[PDB]
Amino acid sequence: FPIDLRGQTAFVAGVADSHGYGWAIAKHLASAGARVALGTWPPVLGLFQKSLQSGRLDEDRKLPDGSLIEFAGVYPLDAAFDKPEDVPQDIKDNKRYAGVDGYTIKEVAVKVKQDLGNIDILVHSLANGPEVTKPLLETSRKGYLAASSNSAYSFVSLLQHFGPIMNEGGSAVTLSYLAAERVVPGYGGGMSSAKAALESDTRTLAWEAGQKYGVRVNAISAGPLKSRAASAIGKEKSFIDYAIDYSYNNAPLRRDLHSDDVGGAALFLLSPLARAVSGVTLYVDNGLHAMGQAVDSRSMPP
Amino acid sequence: PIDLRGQTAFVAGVADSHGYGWAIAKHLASAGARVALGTWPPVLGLFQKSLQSGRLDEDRKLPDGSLIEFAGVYPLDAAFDKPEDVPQDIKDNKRYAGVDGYTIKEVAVKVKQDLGNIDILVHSLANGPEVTKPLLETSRKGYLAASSNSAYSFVSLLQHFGPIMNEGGSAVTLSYLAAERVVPGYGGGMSSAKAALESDTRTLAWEAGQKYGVRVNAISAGPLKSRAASAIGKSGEKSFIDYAIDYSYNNAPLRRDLHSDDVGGAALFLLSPLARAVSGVTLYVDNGLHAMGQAVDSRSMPP
Amino acid sequence: PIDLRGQTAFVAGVADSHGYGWAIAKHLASAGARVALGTWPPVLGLFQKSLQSGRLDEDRKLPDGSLIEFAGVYPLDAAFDKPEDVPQDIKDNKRYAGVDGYTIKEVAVKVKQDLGNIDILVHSLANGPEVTKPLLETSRKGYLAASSNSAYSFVSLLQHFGPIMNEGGSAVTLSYLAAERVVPGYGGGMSSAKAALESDTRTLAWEAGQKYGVRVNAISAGPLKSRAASAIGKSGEKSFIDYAIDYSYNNAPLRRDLHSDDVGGAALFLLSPLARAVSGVTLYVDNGLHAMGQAVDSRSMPP
Amino acid sequence: FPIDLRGQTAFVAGVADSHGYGWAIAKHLASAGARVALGTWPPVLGLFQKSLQSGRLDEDRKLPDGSLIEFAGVYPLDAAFDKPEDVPQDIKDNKRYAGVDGYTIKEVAVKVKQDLGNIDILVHSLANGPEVTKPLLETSRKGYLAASSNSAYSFVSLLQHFGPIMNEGGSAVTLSYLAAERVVPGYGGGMSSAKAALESDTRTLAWEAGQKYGVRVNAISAGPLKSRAASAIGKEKSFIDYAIDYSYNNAPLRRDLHSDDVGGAALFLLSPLARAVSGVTLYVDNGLHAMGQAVDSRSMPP
Ligand SMILES: NC(=O)c1ccc[n+]([C@@H]2O[C@H](COP(=O)([O-])OP(=O)(O)OC[C@H]3O[C@@H](n4cnc5c(N)ncnc54)[C@H](O)[C@@H]3O)[C@@H](O)[C@H]2O)c1
Ligand SMILES: NC(=O)c1ccc[n+]([C@@H]2O[C@H](COP(=O)([O-])OP(=O)(O)OC[C@H]3O[C@@H](n4cnc5c(N)ncnc54)[C@H](O)[C@@H]3O)[C@@H](O)[C@H]2O)c1
Ligand SMILES: NC(=O)c1ccc[n+]([C@@H]2O[C@H](COP(=O)([O-])OP(=O)(O)OC[C@H]3O[C@@H](n4cnc5c(N)ncnc54)[C@H](O)[C@@H]3O)[C@@H](O)[C@H]2O)c1
Ligand SMILES: NC(=O)c1ccc[n+]([C@@H]2O[C@H](COP(=O)([O-])OP(=O)(O)OC[C@H]3O[C@@H](n4cnc5c(N)ncnc54)[C@H](O)[C@@H]3O)[C@@H](O)[C@H]2O)c1
Ligand SMILES: Oc1cc(Cl)ccc1Oc1ccc(Cl)cc1Cl
Ligand SMILES: Oc1cc(Cl)ccc1Oc1ccc(Cl)cc1Cl
Ligand SMILES: Oc1cc(Cl)ccc1Oc1ccc(Cl)cc1Cl
Ligand SMILES: Oc1cc(Cl)ccc1Oc1ccc(Cl)cc1Cl
Repeated sequence: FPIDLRGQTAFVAGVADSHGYGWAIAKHLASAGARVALGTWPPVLGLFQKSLQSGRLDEDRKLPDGSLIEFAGVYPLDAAFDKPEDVPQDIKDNKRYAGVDGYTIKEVAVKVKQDLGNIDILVHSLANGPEVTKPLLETSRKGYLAASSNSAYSFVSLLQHFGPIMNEGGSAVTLSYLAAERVVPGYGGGMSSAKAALESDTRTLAWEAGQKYGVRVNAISAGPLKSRAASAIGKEKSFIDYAIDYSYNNAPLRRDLHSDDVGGAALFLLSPLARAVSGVTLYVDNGLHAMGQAVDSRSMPP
Repeated sequence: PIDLRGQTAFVAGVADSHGYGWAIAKHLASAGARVALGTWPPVLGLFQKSLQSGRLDEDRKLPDGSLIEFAGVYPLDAAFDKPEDVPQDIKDNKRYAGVDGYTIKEVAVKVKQDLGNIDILVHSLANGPEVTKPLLETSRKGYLAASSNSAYSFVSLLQHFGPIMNEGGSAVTLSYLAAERVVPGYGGGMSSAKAALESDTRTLAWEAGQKYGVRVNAISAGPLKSRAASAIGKSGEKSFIDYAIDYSYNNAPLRRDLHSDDVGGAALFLLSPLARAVSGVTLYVDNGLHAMGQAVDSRSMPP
Repeated sequence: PIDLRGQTAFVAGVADSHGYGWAIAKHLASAGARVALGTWPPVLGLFQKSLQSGRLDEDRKLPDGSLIEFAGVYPLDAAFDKPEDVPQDIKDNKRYAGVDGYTIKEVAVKVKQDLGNIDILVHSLANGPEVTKPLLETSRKGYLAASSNSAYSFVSLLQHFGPIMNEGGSAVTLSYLAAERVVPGYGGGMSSAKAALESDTRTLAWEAGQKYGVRVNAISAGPLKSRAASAIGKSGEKSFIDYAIDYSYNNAPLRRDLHSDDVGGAALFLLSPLARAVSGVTLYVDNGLHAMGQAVDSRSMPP
Repeated sequence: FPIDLRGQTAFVAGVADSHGYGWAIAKHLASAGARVALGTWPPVLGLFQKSLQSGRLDEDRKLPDGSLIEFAGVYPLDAAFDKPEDVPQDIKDNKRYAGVDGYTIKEVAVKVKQDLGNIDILVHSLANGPEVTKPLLETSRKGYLAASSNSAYSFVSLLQHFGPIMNEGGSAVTLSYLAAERVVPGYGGGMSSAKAALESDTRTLAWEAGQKYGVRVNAISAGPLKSRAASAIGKEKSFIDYAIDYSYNNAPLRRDLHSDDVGGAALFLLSPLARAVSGVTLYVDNGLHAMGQAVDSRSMPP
């Protein structure tokens, strides 16, 4: 009864597997009585579906009481496209999309409205920076704009198409990284840039969507977590691995950051306990954000 | 769900049912915490009687239909750390007659004695004698008092409770936006002392996080007509706070009445295992007012 | 005093005498810089004629009674990096007839050719086709355009000028408050793209600071009725910008008319050896509006 | 002519020697045509006076053109006291104060008004944390309150007593440190705390003083500099020495931070070039503020 989402329905954009923050959020949302629908990137939908029906993810679905998480729908969704006229021929051609239709944001909204009705909870757990491993001086207009398009406009588009089907008192969460506010070497490709805009837009949307639909809009700035999208930067030992160590050694709380930690925080920002909370960037990072200085620097002593 | 059974909390700065302290206490209990309270001695008697009568039973009802009961109500003056710090005027002050052992060190001891190690600590108190005065008209004695009562109190409170706090425990305090941007009428260096409070939340989140594995956070709240807010500007007319609430209602993303429960629940989260990777933050619980860079109802502006 | 003799600057985004770009140029020159300009090709002709006629000579007078002369006025489209990026419609666009070599790579080359390594770089341009539209009514094509023209342009500009910039050189860009807090009517994802711009200032201050020992800063400006600001909301009536200026005048610490010189001089500092330990900052040049947490002239509120 | 302060008069609180930021600010202000008066802590006034008349500081006074800096007055000033009734008997007793009167903020304001007239420029370059080397968990009410009183209220009091004698369009600068916003280990004793309040009050004063006198109010957050007050923390190799290294190795600009660097920045914030600038915290720190991560951490590689 302190968090109780029975009755409510949630849509979680960006779940391809059990290793990202999206999975964890969906897991907790569901754990609280909500109906949870996923939006899944089409090229990877096939393998995800397999994973689920094979019983290969039955461990990662175990809710505290042994029950397994049901998903009330798993929708093809490419949040780089707002509507049909936007999808290139080479994508409709592309083998990997071959099989499913109705995967633009406008179309997924429409599918969800009539399959499930109005929703309560909207989760944006997805980014894509083609040139993430390039520093800004080496990132191209096209790679920068793609990172913006995939990782920030995607959120605005989602709100634009889901807010009309969202109940008054609904809530929406997205996910940033500290790079948005402060320099993080290695996080390139205009991703820092895009996250900064994701944060700005979390504020503007909180306003526009607060007034138009009474729907809250918040962000979590989250610490490093070895998701599959995170392992692919530098694709040996790599961006995320060093990120995890740096935070272990320098954060106020010395502990492993678990995907569920963001899961819990998301649950709060999407629950009635947060009815007065909007426009916020909430740090879920063991407190790393609060430091002005490394405590494991070579430039002092151990 | 979130489950605080087995856990004990001390909420400091509870004298009535109208405070953010009350609402927080009411939410820790409804999640199954044991809740002991801290109450400024001058008003302890009138508070004890309010509970004991039954006047607060409306305000005491939890979701399950039962009634919050407290596990001890401690006299507490957060302006004092030790009994040597209490001056003669207060020892022999008529408002403080009957009450004993209310300095921070002593309360922390009796709380250890009577209850054992706590898990949760709330700092929900403030006081600045010259709050009505702008900063250009505020004195060293009163500004320093504002810092003493509203900022340092949180430092001492952590210092003296930290040791009796379980690994993975939480402390949270309460600020107002004025700490980051100017809110007129929020005077007496309360603005100053809330910025200090926020800074200390970060610094202590480090210190207490490294030493005790305790989390430390701050909720920056929006306007609420609590007893203390009513006292600001006091005549008997539409006060500082009335205008704050009106302004927020008219300029916040969410057009809404902020209720003490709204913070109750925001805090509940912060003091719960759901927040175990959250520390050192300033969580705006203000209907989104903080995010605005411009009032919408300005007279420069059309409706 | 501060002395820019021997130094050369390229100020990008100058088509009239009403812009913040103009005022900055006018201040670099009055400190004895050589100032070459960047001008969007569609308006280059009308700009060249304005200077050449003598219509701007009022706007051209420096403190010493003389007249700013420019060391070359380059056609520049910051939406394009290379001549392969320019599409056929623009190649054969009537507004672009006569002008050649205006992509960022090419301008940086001719600037190297004609003048050598520069010391100072100003980014004073923005464009977002759907600026009148709130974000909930903004398109991917237009939001992306806003980022392309107003944010990435600064990245490319540094990328392509960095190499021809002297150790200890400066670049500065221009933002608006909306990047941090909501300013209604500032739409089309201009808000979004200014936040990106500010973030990149920090990231590039690192990157360019480590590689070139170049500084990189951002002035967050207050409202000014420049040509581009007048175009926002355009009917023929009291516009978005008129209300911005009124609001600021009524709610800023300093009750004052913000003039383009106010930024001219703030920037001058940032691009001068006085600022050699300053990099990655967002300097509010806004009569102190940014510091406020509440409008004073709200209709919730009494005069 | 780009900065030209001839005619104007400045008062610089907190100059005891040629090694602090106060000296540098005063040096540049004077360098620009201003009359510059100093407020100097009484216990150290004697030695300072000596230093100046002995010709021992004639190097540090050399302005670019070889001319030497004149000071239009050097006032006893203990900014822990607002007015005569506030000074304890043991301080009036104290040998070190024995010799000079009129050293409270109210009295120095009054002395300056009639010796020099109305002023234009006010500089607050002073702090004192009795327990700076103690972390916050170990700092006492008294030490915390003293750090607040010395380093933050001091500024409010100065504005309170100088603003009445300040010309419209005047300007005022104080000096913070990054500890105010983000955790810096070693900077204890409630100094972080006080600086946070110094920043808050720079904003509130910009408002109160903007409206009441048309006087601007700004802060510089400055990087580490081996002033004499800075050498006394840890009083061997110590807080400031490590601070200087950490910033050398981790800041966007890899260069020595010189007292003049803050001097220049101060000059700007106190000049007509800043007439639209108020309420600001201006970072003069080689860009250290902008980083979210050390680049010399043990937790990666070199
Ligand atoms: N893992 C971390 O350390 C970390 C830290 C901070 C923030 N984040 C953020 O959290 C979010 C999820 O990241 P994660 O680590 O859980 O990654 P993840 O491995 O869950 O996958 C990212 C997801 O986005 C999807 N995606 C990419 N392009 C898409 C498109 N065009 N349309 C629809 N979906 C697309 C993929 O299906 C994938 O599920 C990301 O936005 C990221 O910015 C992650
Ligand atoms: N009410 C609001 O609008 C609002 C907004 C933002 C922040 N806050 C903050 O929340 C906290 C709770 O206050 P509130 O608004 O709920 O009203 P309240 O009436 O509950 O708060 C005042 C309480 O603090 C206690 N107290 C005051 N001075 C004390 C002292 N010297 N020693 C010990 N206890 C003392 C009193 O007993 C009283 O119970 C305050 O710290 C305040 O800064 C309140
Ligand atoms: N005027 C204000 O109130 C205000 C406030 C805050 C920030 N700013 C910023 O300051 C900068 C200068 O603009 P301004 O207000 O001085 O007016 P302006 O009319 O001088 O700015 C527009 C200029 O940028 C150029 N430009 C526009 N799109 C371009 C493109 N795609 N490629 C190359 N050049 C292009 C134009 O030639 C034009 O000269 C802008 O970046 C803006 O974001 C202005
Ligand atoms: N040096 C640094 O690295 C550094 C970094 C950031 C900020 N600062 C700040 O700059 C300011 C000056 O510091 P600095 O390094 O130049 O120190 P400094 O060596 O110049 O001396 C501090 C000054 O404050 C004075 N003082 C102390 N208590 C006083 C009192 N009660 N009344 C009047 N004066 C008093 C002393 O006379 C001394 O001149 C300080 O406020 C400090 O917070 C210094
Ligand atoms: O934003 C992130 C930050 C971190 Cl530390 C780790 C992973 C993140 O997520 C991504 C990073 C790059 C790409 Cl291409 C895609 C994704 Cl989902
Ligand atoms: O901090 C606050 C902010 C607001 Cl808007 C309203 C009340 C607040 O709380 C206080 C303000 C002044 C005093 Cl003397 C005591 C308290 Cl508890
Ligand atoms: O950024 C700005 C902020 C303000 Cl208040 C006023 C003008 C601004 O500048 C622009 C805004 C929109 C477009 Cl299309 C182009 C430009 Cl140059
Ligand atoms: O604030 C400061 C920050 C830094 Cl890095 C260095 C020196 C500073 O200045 C002081 C620090 C402590 C005390 Cl007791 C007095 C002063 Cl003037």
